[PDB]
Amino acid sequence: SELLVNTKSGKVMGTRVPVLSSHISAFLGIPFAEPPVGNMRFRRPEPKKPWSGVWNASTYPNNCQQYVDEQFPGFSGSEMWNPNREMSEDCLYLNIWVPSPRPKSTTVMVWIYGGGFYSGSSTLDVYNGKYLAYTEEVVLVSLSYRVGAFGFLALHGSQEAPGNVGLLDQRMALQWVHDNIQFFGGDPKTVTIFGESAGGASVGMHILSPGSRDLFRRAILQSGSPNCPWASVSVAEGRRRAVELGRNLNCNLNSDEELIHCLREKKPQELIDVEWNVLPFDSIFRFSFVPVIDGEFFPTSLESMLNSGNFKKTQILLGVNKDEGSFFLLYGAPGFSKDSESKISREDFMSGVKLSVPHANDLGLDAVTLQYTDWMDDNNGIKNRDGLDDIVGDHNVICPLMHFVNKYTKFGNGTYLYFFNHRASNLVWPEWMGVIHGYEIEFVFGLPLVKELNYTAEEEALSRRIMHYWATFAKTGNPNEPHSQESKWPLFTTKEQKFIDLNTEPMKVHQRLRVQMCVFWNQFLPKLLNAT
Amino acid sequence: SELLVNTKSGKVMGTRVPVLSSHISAFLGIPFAEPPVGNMRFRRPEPKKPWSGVWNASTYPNNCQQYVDEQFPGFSGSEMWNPNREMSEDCLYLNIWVPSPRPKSTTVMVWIYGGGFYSGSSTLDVYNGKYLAYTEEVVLVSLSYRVGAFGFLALHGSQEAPGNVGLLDQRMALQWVHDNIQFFGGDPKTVTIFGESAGGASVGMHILSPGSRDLFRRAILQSGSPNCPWASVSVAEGRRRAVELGRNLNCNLNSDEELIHCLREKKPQELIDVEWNVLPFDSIFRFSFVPVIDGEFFPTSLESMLNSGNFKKTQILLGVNKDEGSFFLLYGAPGFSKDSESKISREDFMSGVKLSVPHANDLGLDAVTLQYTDWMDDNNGIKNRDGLDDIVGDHNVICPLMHFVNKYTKFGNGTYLYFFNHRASNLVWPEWMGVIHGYEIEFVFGLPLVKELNYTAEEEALSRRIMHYWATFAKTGNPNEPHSQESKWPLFTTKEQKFIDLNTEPMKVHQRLRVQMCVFWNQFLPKLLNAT
Ligand SMILES: *[C@@H]1O[C@H](CO)[C@@H](O)[C@H](O)[C@H]1NC(C)=O
Ligand SMILES: *[C@@H]1O[C@H](CO)[C@@H](O)[C@H](O)[C@H]1NC(C)=O
Ligand SMILES: *[C@@H]1O[C@H](CO)[C@@H](O)[C@H](O)[C@H]1NC(C)=O
Ligand SMILES: *[C@@H]1O[C@H](CO)[C@@H](O)[C@H](O)[C@H]1NC(C)=O
Ligand SMILES: *[C@H]1O[C@H](CO)[C@@H](O)[C@H](O)[C@H]1NC(C)=O
Ligand SMILES: *[C@H]1O[C@H](CO)[C@@H](O)[C@H](O)[C@H]1NC(C)=O
Ligand SMILES: [Mg+2]
Ligand SMILES: [Mg+2]
Ligand SMILES: [Mg+2]
Ligand SMILES: [Mg+2]
Ligand SMILES: [Mg+2]
Ligand SMILES: [Mg+2]
Ligand SMILES: [Mg+2]
Ligand SMILES: [Mg+2]
Ligand SMILES: [Mg+2]
Ligand SMILES: [Mg+2]
Repeated sequence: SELLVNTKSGKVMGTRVPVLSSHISAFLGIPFAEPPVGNMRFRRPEPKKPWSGVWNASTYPNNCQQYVDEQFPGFSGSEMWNPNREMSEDCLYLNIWVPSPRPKSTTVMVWIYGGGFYSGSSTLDVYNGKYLAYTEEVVLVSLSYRVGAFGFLALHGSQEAPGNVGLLDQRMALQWVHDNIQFFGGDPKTVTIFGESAGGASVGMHILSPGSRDLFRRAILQSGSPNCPWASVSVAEGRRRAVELGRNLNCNLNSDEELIHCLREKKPQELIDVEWNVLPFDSIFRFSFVPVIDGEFFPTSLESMLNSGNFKKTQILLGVNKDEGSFFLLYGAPGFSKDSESKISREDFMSGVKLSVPHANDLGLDAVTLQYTDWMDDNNGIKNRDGLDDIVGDHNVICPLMHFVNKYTKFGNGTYLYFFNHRASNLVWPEWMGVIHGYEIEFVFGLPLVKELNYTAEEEALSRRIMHYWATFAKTGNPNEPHSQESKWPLFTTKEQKFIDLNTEPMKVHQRLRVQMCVFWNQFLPKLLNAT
Repeated sequence: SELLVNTKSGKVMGTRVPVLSSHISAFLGIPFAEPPVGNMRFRRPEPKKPWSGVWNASTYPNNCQQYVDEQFPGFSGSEMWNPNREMSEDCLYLNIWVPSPRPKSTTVMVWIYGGGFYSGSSTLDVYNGKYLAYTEEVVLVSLSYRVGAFGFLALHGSQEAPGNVGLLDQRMALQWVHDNIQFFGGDPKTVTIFGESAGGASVGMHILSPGSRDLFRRAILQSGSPNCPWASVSVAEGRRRAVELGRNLNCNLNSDEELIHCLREKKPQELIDVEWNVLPFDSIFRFSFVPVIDGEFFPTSLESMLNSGNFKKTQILLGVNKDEGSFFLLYGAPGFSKDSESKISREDFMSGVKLSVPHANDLGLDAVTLQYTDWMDDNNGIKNRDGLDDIVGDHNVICPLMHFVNKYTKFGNGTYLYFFNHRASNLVWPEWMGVIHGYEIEFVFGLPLVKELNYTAEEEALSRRIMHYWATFAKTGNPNEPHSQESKWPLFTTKEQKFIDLNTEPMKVHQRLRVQMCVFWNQFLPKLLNAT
């Protein structure tokens, strides 16, 4: 049977799922590691002990314990991101979508969800791999990893909570793919990992880490990068937040042992409730427990690794969305509303700047503010709002990714950059928010192909176009189909620095993606903050 | 006789000079102070001892000893600024242009030439007061003052060279006007001082200094301001440059007395030759001996005086030219030529930035460079050239004047701001230089009315329009003629901050004159340099 597959860990029973007037094989909820529960909370993952019999992989697995956003109850805009399955520490499972008939050895794509390392699921509707798997005849895998303290609490030195375990749960699933994806008709030698936001960062991080480089062929990074200011913390900061978490839960902070002895006895929700209390500053686009530069998973600092070319050299495709900042302003900046144009007064604008660059000293805040203020019209509400969006977006996503793309292209074997700027005709979020962070996902997973979702023809066209770039890229290391006749997406070069739009209009090649502001964020500001 | 006038210092014999198919009285070379020669070099001025007989005031006086620019020999563009008369320490004279028939008591205008306090003359063709005096029926006075070491060498404490003496020679001439201008048919109670570049600064400085406030009614400042970074130095810097000058001339630096004993024995040219050697940094738009914040002429720092409103409160009219920087780049920045478009390479561009802000530390130079670099097209030659022009212009003239105008309007009794941006159709300087620093002068003095000068009708119109604004303003404290029907030049307000163009096209009202860059220069950069 096509739905029965024997893996090195045991037999698995898939399920035939319908997809666009046809069907395909789906092996959902396959375990790749032992349930990281009890004495195992915070510890690195352990490969799943082989099981006897046939594992039922027909339903979706549970979602890792995480903070659930309830800012907008019943609003599909936000709940589309909340866990749609039961929450449980036992959550290290992976889902697979195999074409039917099963291909012999085709291109595989592994999805690493985002969520700022504090949330995320592999089972969200917007991550349904059938449409992509089916349409571009690829074996699509959707892994999972621990978020929050569970996946990133870091007491460096300790082996009971070494940190980056979540990043390890990812490596393991990627490992399991390396060892078993062949049995599903997927070529382990053509695995392309791709993720968004924290997922994008995670991707870049596996490029960086020596311990992951041989676990994939190519990589796609979406609105995220290893060097994103929120993507990680030092060992000192990590420890500080672990002890702070402890202090928040009347934990014995006298030894790395009993601090964890304590954390392991607390119910998951207890940790989640006091999770954000350990952040250093009042802010936005900052998350409590994230990857830590331990010196093992990350040999040296991310900057030094990027400058020395100490990272996997392959081809990479990546880009950002036009309005990467609105989502975060809506949630944490004063003046923003889901029910109005969100015109920001000069006073809120400044509250936002400070909330956006919490680590900057007053001279820095002044630099930022000056850089994003139109002094000819400083009290324009629309301009302040759009400014904050660019600040948050430029500082947290776009510029860090551009620094990465520039640093990487000097050693890589090919770079393809995009700028998604298409606002869905059915978006439920208000207009002011534009092309929000993460809303390119649905286009990558083919959601516009589902007529019920109420998308427009042109939008179906864009999605089909994107899925193909991604697929073709994962398959050849080049978004462009050979001899093809449409406009070619130029390779990003250190000299030309070309990228393309991603919308329903004819493709436009561009250059130096927001080089002006990124020169500020990547070079000037860093120097100002280090000097002063 | 109309050409004979008895003043409190003695009788003076004027001369009838032709002006635009008519004539007017001109009393040239009238002494207002004792020849600051010998033991008097560097000392404050002494009022001219009354003389017996009739003083021959029919020819122009000598020009103060100064550095003469010989960069472009025989080029009218530069020589129009060099002394056109014999040079001599005995140079404290003033010229007057009285309408004929002699008015009873009309508006007087006193011109203070510029030249960065190191050069300048009252006898230049571009400062011929007949055209303005005749056309707008005003008594036009053109004073003179010591420049260079002679007028500004400062050894604070010493009374043998107290500093600011040049600024005093100005006050004295202004005093003589207060005491005698009535005999020439000029109302001493309606004296409007107006100057350009250093002259503009000097004007603002008489507004500031308590010892000058009662010596004029109104004031016009052109492309210059009291707070211009080059317009003055601290007492410490002043002293340092005096001792440095000494050291340059094998002078005994052991006592303020014999340092001067030495300087007074050196021939003028000897001082001029080593004059620029005392500047702190390699630079442009910086001059050796300039006003010093002594604590007497300037009670406290210029900044504190401006913030506390410690200055004469009257109406003021002022503005700048569009390309205030090209003149200086041509002379001191690498890459510039009088014979080419002057496209500046990225390398020269940076040499220029550093030469333009010699006091800035690397972080500052980075700020400046970042602020004026178009990273989408950083190697555009035309863009770098135009950038340097704005940097020099914004930093040395426009922004300091805007800081001044903003600070002043909060206490003043009326402010009128202009932005001269008309390029003369007969300019001899290359196109790239645009509306050069100081080339609005000819329009203020009516040179376009002289058909031989080969100006265009529209240009004659502009000049006649300017002369009238200046005149009308000096006469009423408002550039606008009552009930007049043309477009009114709006008052500059702290809230509206309106100003007008000054070119051959219909008048356009504007706002926030280069507020973006001036926020950088007036607020951000100062803070960056003080913090780091
Ligand atoms: C598990 O598989 C069985 C058939 O083997 C079937 O009931 C169903 O697909 C799965 N059970 C659940 C949770 O529905
Ligand atoms: C990738 O590597 C191959 C093998 O050396 C080389 O021929 C090719 O030029 C590289 N492609 C790019 C654009 O990096
Ligand atoms: C001085 O006045 C006399 C007449 O009194 C006449 O020669 C001329 O205008 C002046 N002298 C000079 C320097 O030409
Ligand atoms: C100037 O001062 C007079 C006298 O107080 C006042 O009435 C007038 O409003 C002032 N004008 C301006 C615009 O400062
Ligand atoms: C199209 O989209 C909506 C929103 O998800 C969905 O509920 C339904 O399939 C369509 N809307 C309707 C009911 O027409
Ligand atoms: C107009 O201007 C020139 C330049 O100053 C001047 O020499 C002359 O009066 C006119 N040019 C000629 C000779 O036509
Ligand atoms: Mg324990
Ligand atoms: Mg214990
Ligand atoms: Mg926006
Ligand atoms: Mg296709
Ligand atoms: Mg295809
Ligand atoms: Mg002596
Ligand atoms: Mg002596
Ligand atoms: Mg220019
Ligand atoms: Mg007139
Ligand atoms: Mg008139």
